[PDB]
Amino acid sequence: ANLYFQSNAVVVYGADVICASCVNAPTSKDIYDWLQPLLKRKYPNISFKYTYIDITKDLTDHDLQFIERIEQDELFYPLITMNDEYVADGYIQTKQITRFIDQKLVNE
Repeated sequence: ANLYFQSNAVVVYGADVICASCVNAPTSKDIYDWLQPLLKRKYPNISFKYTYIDITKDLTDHDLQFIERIEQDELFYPLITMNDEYVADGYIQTKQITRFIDQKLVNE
C-alpha cells in the first residue's frame, strides 16, 4: 500500500457530546473540522476523504469494530482512523497525526 495511489479514508468516530474519560479535550466535531485543514496544509499532495460517524445515530465491519471498542470503554472518542487503521483516540496530539503519515511516506 502507498498513500499516493488513492484518496485516503480518514474517519472520526465520536458523538455530539463529550467523552467522560476526556472531559476537557476537544470535541469530536472540533477535531473533525480541525483535521481537514491540517492535512490539506501539511500534505498538499495527498488526497484524503473525510467521514464522521456519530456512535449514537447508527457501517463497515471496521466502523462497527471501532465503535465496539469505544462502547466498551476500551478506546475513547474522538477516535481517528486512516484507511481503517488506528491513529489516535480521546486526547489527541498533532504529532500523532503527522508522525503516523510521515512514517508511511518515509517507509512505504
